Order: sequence, then structure tokens, then C-alpha cells
Amino acid sequence: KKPDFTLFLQTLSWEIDDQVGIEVRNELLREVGRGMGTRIMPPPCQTVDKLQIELNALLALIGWGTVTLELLSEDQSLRIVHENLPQVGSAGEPSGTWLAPVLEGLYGRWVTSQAFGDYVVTRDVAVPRQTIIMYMRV
Amino acid sequence: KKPDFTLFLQTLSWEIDDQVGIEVRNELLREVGRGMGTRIMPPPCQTVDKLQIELNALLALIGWGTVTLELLSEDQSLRIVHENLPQVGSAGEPSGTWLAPVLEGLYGRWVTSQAFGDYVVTRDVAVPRQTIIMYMRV
Amino acid sequence: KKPDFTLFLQTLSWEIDDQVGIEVRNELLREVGRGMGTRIMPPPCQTVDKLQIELNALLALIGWGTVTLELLSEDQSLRIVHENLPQVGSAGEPSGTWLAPVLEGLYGRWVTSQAFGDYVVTRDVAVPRQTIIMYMRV
Amino acid sequence: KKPDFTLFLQTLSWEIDDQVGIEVRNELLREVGRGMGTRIMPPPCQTVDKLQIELNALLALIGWGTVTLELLSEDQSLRIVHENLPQVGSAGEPSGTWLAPVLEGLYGRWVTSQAFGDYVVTRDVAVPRQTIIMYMRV
Amino acid sequence: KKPDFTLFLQTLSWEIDDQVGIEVRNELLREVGRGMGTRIMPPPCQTVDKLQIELNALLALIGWGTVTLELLSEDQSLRIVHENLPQVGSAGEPSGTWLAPVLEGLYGRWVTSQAFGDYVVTRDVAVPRQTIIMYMRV
Amino acid sequence: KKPDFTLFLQTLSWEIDDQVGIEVRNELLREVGRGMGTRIMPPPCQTVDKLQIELNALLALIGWGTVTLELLSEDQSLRIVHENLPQVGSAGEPSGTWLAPVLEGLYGRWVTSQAFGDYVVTRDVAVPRQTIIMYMRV
Amino acid sequence: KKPDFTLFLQTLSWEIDDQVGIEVRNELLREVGRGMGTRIMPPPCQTVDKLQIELNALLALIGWGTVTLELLSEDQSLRIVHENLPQVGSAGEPSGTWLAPVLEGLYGRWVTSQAFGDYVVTRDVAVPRQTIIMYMRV
Amino acid sequence: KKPDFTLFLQTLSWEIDDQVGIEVRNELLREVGRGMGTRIMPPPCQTVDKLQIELNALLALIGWGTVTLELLSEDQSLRIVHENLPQVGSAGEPSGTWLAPVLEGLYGRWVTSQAFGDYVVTRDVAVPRQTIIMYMRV
Repeated sequence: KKPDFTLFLQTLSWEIDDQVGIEVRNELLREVGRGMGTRIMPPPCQTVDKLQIELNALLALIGWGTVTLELLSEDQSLRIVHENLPQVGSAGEPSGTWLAPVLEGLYGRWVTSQAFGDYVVTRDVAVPRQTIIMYMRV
Repeated sequence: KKPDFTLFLQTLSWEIDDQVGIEVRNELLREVGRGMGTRIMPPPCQTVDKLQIELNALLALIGWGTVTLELLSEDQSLRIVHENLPQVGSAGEPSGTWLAPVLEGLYGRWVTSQAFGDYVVTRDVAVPRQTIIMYMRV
Repeated sequence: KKPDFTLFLQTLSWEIDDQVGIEVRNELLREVGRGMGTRIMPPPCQTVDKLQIELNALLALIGWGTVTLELLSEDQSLRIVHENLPQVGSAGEPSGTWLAPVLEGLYGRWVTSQAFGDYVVTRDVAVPRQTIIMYMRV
Repeated sequence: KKPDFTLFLQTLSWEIDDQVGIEVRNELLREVGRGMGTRIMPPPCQTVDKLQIELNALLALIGWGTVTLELLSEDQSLRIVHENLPQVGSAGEPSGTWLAPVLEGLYGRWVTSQAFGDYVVTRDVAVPRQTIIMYMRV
Repeated sequence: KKPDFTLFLQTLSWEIDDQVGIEVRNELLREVGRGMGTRIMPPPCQTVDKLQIELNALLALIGWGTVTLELLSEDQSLRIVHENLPQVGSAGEPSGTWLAPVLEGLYGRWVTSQAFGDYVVTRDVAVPRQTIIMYMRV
Repeated sequence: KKPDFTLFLQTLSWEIDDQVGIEVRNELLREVGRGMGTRIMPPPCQTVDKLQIELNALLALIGWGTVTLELLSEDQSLRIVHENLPQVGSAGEPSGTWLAPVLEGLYGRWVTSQAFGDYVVTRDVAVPRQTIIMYMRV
Repeated sequence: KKPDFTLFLQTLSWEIDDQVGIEVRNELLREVGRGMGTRIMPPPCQTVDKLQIELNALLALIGWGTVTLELLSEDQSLRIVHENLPQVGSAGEPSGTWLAPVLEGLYGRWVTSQAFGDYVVTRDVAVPRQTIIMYMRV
Repeated sequence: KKPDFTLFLQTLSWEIDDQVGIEVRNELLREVGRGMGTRIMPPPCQTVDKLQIELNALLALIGWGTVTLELLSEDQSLRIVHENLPQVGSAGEPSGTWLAPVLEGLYGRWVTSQAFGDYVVTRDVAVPRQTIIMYMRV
């Protein structure tokens, strides 16, 4: 049987919350996501739709959900909607969204690598519990 | 598709190794294992064989390997052999054995709860890479 | 192949119904559920939403369905709705709901352990066949 | 996810052991196996090898192990060896063999229905833990 | 890998259609279904709902679809609706319904064995392609 | 759930054995195998090793065991060894080998299509029960 | 674990696009599909519905989607709608439809082999991304 | 059902062999492997054992086999043994080893990126059919 890490991640999340706090762990998770973004990378794309397809394939390779990218031309900003985020335990704000900084760092690396190449990710916090909305503005 | 946490655990292990060190993370993993031992517990058993069967069933519930308990009557000690440890990344001493303190804390809780009830676990470090030997002496 | 226990449970349910009756088996199933509640426990939670999120994870660990907790503030009561109950045979009132006292005991243990800690479970009998409604009042 | 009944069967076995005893439950399990033998039946066979093949197919239909029949011509007896019995908990004599009377009743029904048709089952208790040997004598 | 018999059944159906005809094969399939009804039987039930619940479990044991029984009290008839029939090839009237006499014989045996015990099955031929309606009148 | 045809094939084999005999069904199975050989074909190969590699891929596409081809240069004959033949029921000579004429026709078509192109298959009857040996001589 | 060829196909598609162009690869894919159509063929059918059923069974054998055939009697043309095309990378016009000439050649071979036997396939380019419409006119 | 690309790869391999030759396709496959090595990369390692563990994890992520690295200190060379190569068709020298240049380029990229960083891969052609031996010398 393939090992299951859900209970281990729940206990680790509770222990990290009780130990360091709710602000250092965000930076730690962002760094973890940035490091994860180095192992798997998308090919260089020229249009938003191709980038969306490649990122969806990369996410389906590991099964962490689906992504939707939109380009707001009012200020040339990027809106990213992530669906079916994995749920571990009941920690985070709101409860169940504990792996959001990981997505922030991962998407920042993936988009800045190619779209454009000078942006910063800021999480925007009736959407479902597992839906994460982020903005990519210069 | 069920989410896969292997790459996330590898990156997290590397980051934790680079940040805190190789001694604080051992205590953190021991605390994580002790907390994990509270969520699932075996029923109170009277003999070593029944304890072995119950612990094997509990391990197979999550798929973290197999266990073998044997009692040394020379000093009434307990020897625990764990097989098929999950492997994440290449961190630990030796490489690949990163989740050993978790097993130490888990087995300590499981055995001390019931055999006897006053023991301490100390890791004993041509056995395979994924085989861990621990001792339970008063 | 993993063993299948459905036919065995159907035959056992029929035999137990034919032997002891329809009132002793309810107490037996309640005791079985109370004993099951000792093997797996949820972490201590402070709010109803966190309790729901944890109980859903424990239920999904074994695949026995889904739970929904709600609080009536009129008399500070708790309403629990369980969905996708396992079906074995055609025994019970109504037919197919044979494992309801098990849920009663399990939920009583899980909630009383932490919400509050002084409550009793009483089954409330156009809802589907596999949906069970229970009340937790002092 | 398909429901898992392993923990439920372990708790039920412990409760039944603590409630009635270790002799009434044997008769209950024999009756359960006899009732189980009525739901699934093998076709009428004329030779021992065909009976073995049909019983192996029937067992593989549910995944309860493998069977081997051999005829002792000294007293026209039948020896049955069952392998890979399902293991639930740590109850029974020896530990892990809790569903042996079920096999006794099931095999008695299956063979007596057709080989011959006048025999009784008596369990014969360095074989493995999950191997059960039974004898069919008139 | 578990063997696949779909192509073999398609070729066999074509050959049987080309050899004997479209009337002898119906009797052959009815006899095959009647023989199949002996290997697996439902427990004796007293009401229509319990019979439906037991037959649904029996069908799900092999995965041949779902059944729905309803009693017309005008002439004390029984109407059976079968859904999700297996499809092999493109033979039968209409195309794809090649295993209908098997269901006729199987349901006749299953119902007549217990509801009542004196009935005959006659196939009633905007329903989907895989839906079969049968009547059970004395 | 994918439908299971094992019990249906067992009942059909028994009925066909009881109805026509043990010689007409062999011709029927040979014709069925010859028709099956038309749906799936191997690419034209020049050497025996390439033919073996292709035939193994086609067999694994449906999971009907494995094949091994040898060329005896004493009289330019071909020896074919088939392993892991599917087992249905207990019919055939010997018991358990009911789909051997299907293999005869299938291999005849597959080899004669390309090796050479003028041969006839004749079954050669301490090898296991599911191993079939055939010869391909002009 | 069964090998995964998705990333290999993505890289191969990108390299082929960068090397030969966007017109030679179409002929290459058409030839590949025509060669694929030789390995697996449907049985000769007389009506459109039977052809549709057989082609759907053949497609489900490999899992490449679903097909729908409909005959325009105005000019005796055939319209083919293919659903759930496999997606590899982000190449093709539109992005994601890289295996369309393969379907063109495959369907041309399959239909022309039997409906009628003199037709040519021409791709017709608010339908979804993975839906392909083709026409079969003389 | 997840799409299967085995038949497509076999037909594509045959067509590429028939069109360009047996020398241009080697360069094409090497370029494909080099491009594949960019999508997934191992973390920078300092010792051979850690590199072996990381490469094995990366290979198991896609299921393309296992790797074994060993350093000859006579001339500081590196020997790489790959096991369980995927098999498509019967093309290549020897038959079945069609994807060897892909592994050559992939391993060259993976090792040269970090061990050392100045090496070239040259394939060394009673080992099994799917085992490939490569050398990494400056």
C-alpha cells in the first residue's frame, strides 16, 4: 500500500501552529513553495491560454487541483483562481486553507519565470472553502 | 486523483534542515509522533504476540510498514524492528531515514500506554536502509 | 484481493435478529460503537466548524460517509446529519439502517469527549434511506 | 470509497468475547457459516479435482483464501487445507484465527451438499498462523 | 491483469447468430440464466422492498446493473425495471440487448423461488437502450 | 463497476457441454478464435524474435497470458508455448482448459497471416495446468 | 507502475513543431493514424447504428473518447462528432488539438473499409475544445 | 479511463523508422530527452548516494524504471545501470530498446547540471533486454 501522509501533515500543522506562530510559518510555507517550483517547471509560453494549459497539466501531474488565469487590461493585472485545494486538518484562516502560501510562492515562480517576468503575488482574502484567489500586479 | 505529498515533504525536509538544524528537528519530529500516537491507539493487550498483531493492524491501516517485537529476558528489555519505512528525499542519517524520531515517539506512546508501562525508547544506530532497530529499556 | 465482509455481515445480522431480538442487539451495537470510538479520536477543538472538519476527516479515513453538525441556539442543542451510511442486508427499522446505534455511540463518544462535554444522543425517527438524524441535548 | 469493516469486526469480536464466552460464539459462527453456504453454492461435481477447482473459484469470488482437498484412501477420509484466512483483531485460539467455525460450517455445507453426502467437520487443532486443517469423516 | 472477455463475447455472439438462428439462442440464453440463478440466491423475504434491497446487493456483487420492482394491485402483477445492462457487440433486438433472456430466466428463478411462487416472465418489447422492462403475471 | 463474466462463462460452458457435445464445441471455439484473430492483428514481422515481441504486446492488450515461440530447424517446425491461460469453470480435457481451440485458431491466423504463411496448428496433448503447447508444421 | 508517456509526448510534439513545421507533421500524423487503423478493425456492419456501437466499443478498448455518426440524406454525407479527445501539451490549432489528423486517418480507414466504401475525410474547422467535427463526402 | 498511448507509439516508431532512417531519429530522441530533462530536475546533491536516491525518486514519479550509479576511481568515470526500461513495439538495436537515446540525453542533463559538471554520455552496446549500461567520462 502507498503510504498516507494526511494524519502526519495534520499533526505537523498543529505542532507548527503551537510552536512558532501564525506569521513565521507563512514565510516558511512560501519558501517551501518557491523551492518546489524549482523541481517542476512549465515550458516557456507566449500566450495566456497556453500558459493555462501547461499549468493545468503540471498540476494534474501531482493532483493539487485546477487553475484559471485571466488578464485584466484595465491595469494589466493577472487574476488567478485555484480550485480543489488539498485539505489537511482544520488549521488556517479560514479553516482548511493551510497550504495557500505554498500556492502563492509556486505561482509566483511559475509566472515570473516566463505572463511577463516582473510581478508579485498578493492573496485576496461567497467563494467555496477550497477556492483561492490571487492577484499578480507589478 | 488523490493528492500526492511526496515532493512537498522532500522540499519541507530540505528547508527544515537548512533552517533550524539537525537537532531541533529531531525533537520536533518526536513531538509530532507523540501527537500522532494520540489519534490512533491499540486496545489494551496482555501478551507480546497480541500487541504485535494489534500494532501491525494499526500500521497497515495507514501503510507505514511492519513491526516485530521481541522480549530479551536477560534484562527484561524489548526490541522493536520496523520494516518498510516510508522514504522522503535523501535527508537524515543515514540518507532516507528522516521519519525515525516519529516512529520513536509513536512506539514509545503505544507501548508505554499499556509491554509494561515504564520504558524509554533509544534508537540503536548489515541491515537494509529502511530497517530501524529500537530498544525499550527502563 | 482484499477480503469482502458484506455477505458475512448480512448473514450475521440475520442470525442476530433471529436469536436475541431487536432490543438487545441495539445495546450491543451501541457498545460496539462506543468501543470503536476509543480506537480513533479527534483532536480537541474549540468551535463547531473545526469539529465538523475533523470529524469529516476521521469518517473519510474509513469511508463510512459524511457528517454535518449544526447548533440550535434556542435550547443550545446539537443536530447531527449523517449521509451515505453503509448498507448491509435488509434488516433494521427502516430496512437497510442496521448500523445506526453504532453511529449513536460513536458520535456520543466523539462529542462528549471534547460541542461541550455533557450530552446524550437520541435518534430522531422525506429524508433518504441512508440519512440519519440525531439530537444531542443535555 | 468502499466502506472498510475491519475495525468494526475487531470491536465486535472483542465485545462478543467479553459478553457471551468462547463456546457460544463458536456455535453462532458455525450457524453464520451454514447460512452463508446457502447464498453461494458450487455446481454438482463428480471428482475431487473438479470440486477443488469450483471451490477455489467460489472462494476467489469473495477473496477469502485458497483451498486444497485430498482424499485419504486408508479410511476414505477427506482432508481440507485452507490458506490465507482473513485476520481480524487478535482474538481466537490461536490469536488471529477467529473465523474458523465459519469455514467449518461453510465447507461442511458445500461438500455434504454434493465428496459424498454424509460427513462431519472436525477441526484439527509448524503450519502458518492463517492455515486451517479440517477432517471430514463419517 | 484480470482477463477481459468482451471481444470473446462479441465474436461468440456473432458466431451463434450466424450458426443456429435468433430463436434457439434465446432458449439457450434462458437456460443459461436459469442455471446461473442456482449458483447465487437471495434469502427468503416477506415484502417487496426487502426483496428489492436483496436483489440489488446480489446484482452489485457481480456488477450487472440495478433493479426496481413495483407491484400493480389491479391484477396483482409485478413489474421489473432493469437498468445498466452490460453491452456486448451490436447484436440483438434492439442492438446491444443480447443478454435479455438471461435476465428473464434469472429474475424468474429468483422471484418464483420465494413475490409469491407462481409466475412467468414475459419481456415487454422512450426508454434508454440498456433499460429492460419485464412483467411477472400468473 | 466493470461487469464480471466469469460465472456467465462457467454456466455457458456447462450448458454447451451438456447440449451439443465435446466435438462440435471444439469446432465452434476454433471458429470463434479465427474470427477473433481478424479484429486484432500484429504488424508484418521478418524474424521470430520480433514476432514474439509483437504477439506478447497483443496478448497483454487483453491479458490472455504470455507466449513463447521457438523454431526447430530439424524439420522447420514451430513450437508455441502459452502460459497463464484464463480458467473458467472446471470443464475441458484436462479440467480448467476450455479455451484451447480459441488459442489454436488465433495463433494459426496470426502466424499464417505473415513464421512463413503455410502451416497448420495441432495441439500437443509435467507441465502446469494452464500451459498449452502447440505445433506449427506444414 | 504503468509507464506514463504524457511528458514524452509533449516534448516530442514541441520538438516536431520546431523542426519540420506545421504541414509535414499533419501528413505524418495522418499516416500514423492510417497505420493504427490496420491493427484494430471493426466487424463489417450494415447499418449506421451498428457501426456507431462497434466504433464506440473499439474506442473504449483504448479509451480515446466517444464517437457519434449521423447521415445527412440531402447529399448522402456522413457527419462524425468525436468527444473527449486526449490532450497532450498546448500545441495545435486550436491549442490542445494535436492528435486530430490521427483521428482523420483512423476514421477514414474504418469507414471506407466497410457507411459505403468511397469517401474522403475533411476536418470542419461554440463547440468545446476537445470536440472535433469531420465530414465524409464522396 | 486514462488514455493508452502504446499502440500510437508503436505505429509512430515504425513510421519514423521507415521515413527518416536509423540515425536521424537517434538525434531526435536525444533532443527530446534533453528537452524532457528541463521540465523535471533533481535538487543539487553533494554525494553519489544522494544523487542516486533523488534520481530514483524522480524516475518513480513517472515510472520509467530504476537507476544505479557507481563511480570507477581508476579514471574517475561514472557507470549508470538502468533497469525496467519501457518497451514499445519491436524496433531498435536490440529489438525493444527504442527509447535509449532519450535516457542518454536525460541522464547527461541531470548529471552535468550538478557527479561533477563536465561529462559526456556514451552508450555501452548477458544483461537482460531492458537493461541499459551507459558511461560518463570526461
